[PDB]
Amino acid sequence: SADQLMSDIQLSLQALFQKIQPEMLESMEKQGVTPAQLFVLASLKKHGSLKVSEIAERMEVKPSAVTLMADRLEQKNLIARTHNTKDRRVIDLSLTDEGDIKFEEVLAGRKAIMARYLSFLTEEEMLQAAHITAKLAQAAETD
Amino acid sequence: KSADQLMSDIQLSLQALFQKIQPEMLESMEKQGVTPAQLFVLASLKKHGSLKVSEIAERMEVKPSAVTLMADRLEQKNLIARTHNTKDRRVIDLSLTDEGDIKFEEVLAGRKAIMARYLSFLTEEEMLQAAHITAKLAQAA
Repeated sequence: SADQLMSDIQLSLQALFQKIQPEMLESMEKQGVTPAQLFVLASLKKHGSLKVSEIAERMEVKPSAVTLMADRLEQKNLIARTHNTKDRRVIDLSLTDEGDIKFEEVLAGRKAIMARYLSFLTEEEMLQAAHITAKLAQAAETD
Repeated sequence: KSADQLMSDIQLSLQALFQKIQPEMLESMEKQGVTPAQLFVLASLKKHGSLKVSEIAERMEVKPSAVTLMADRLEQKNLIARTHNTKDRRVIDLSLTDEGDIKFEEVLAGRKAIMARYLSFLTEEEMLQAAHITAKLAQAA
């Protein structure tokens, strides 16, 4: 009965979120980074280098919004700006050593929080959860 | 894959899912003309009929002064009514208008459709596994 099943899940997800979101936010605030800054750091760990216009695009915000995130990060010495080799006028971002370390400290913090919940799963359920979340995340990236 | 790597892949899938689902739910609400704080006012009135500002404030764990601003704007939108309390007429009761009731159901339907879509990617078997897993994670901690 799909509708009861959706109500069960919604209630489950809503309780997990209210419980996990504050913990994530509090851990971030202590490491000094916001969700948007974390998003930039993660995009740069994955892609190595990105144009300011590329990050703006993925985040669906104005180039100027990213430039302010970049200012905050550069001031904390977590990223560097360089001129693009194809067009000197366009700005590339990349991680510094210190930014790589900061992205890793934040992520490990997030992992440790999640794993307190996930550790109540049996091995069968862990494997199921790996597969379902990966499949949902794949289908969602394709839009 | 080890147990700690699995928990690592799960985290990264959840993170990618959440960063798509959060903005979509927000967007759906912004389009409806209702903030998350306002929705909670509408939800409480739907569930209980009429409440004083203080009672709503207590349920939301925010200051009465905040709920008073929320009520003023909701009244302006014609989503709630403000009336005199029977016991003390200087105290205000809040209740839904039919427009507010409709708005509230529209917001709930918008959220349910966003989640029916993410889950339509799963088989029924997987749906049932996801329900059991989420239910147990919720009851554990």
